Amino acid sequence: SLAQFYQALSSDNFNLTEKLTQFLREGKGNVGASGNELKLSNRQIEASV
Repeated sequence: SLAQFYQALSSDNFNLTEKLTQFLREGKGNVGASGNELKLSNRQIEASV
């Protein structure tokens, strides 16, 4: 489960659905670290694990 995996990260943790809603409301976004990241690039959403 991606939400649980992101919430359980020791170094950089974040709430998946809250961040998704926030990045959808405004056309910018970048959270997490390299390898475990959620971002808005151009007009598309990318989630890397």
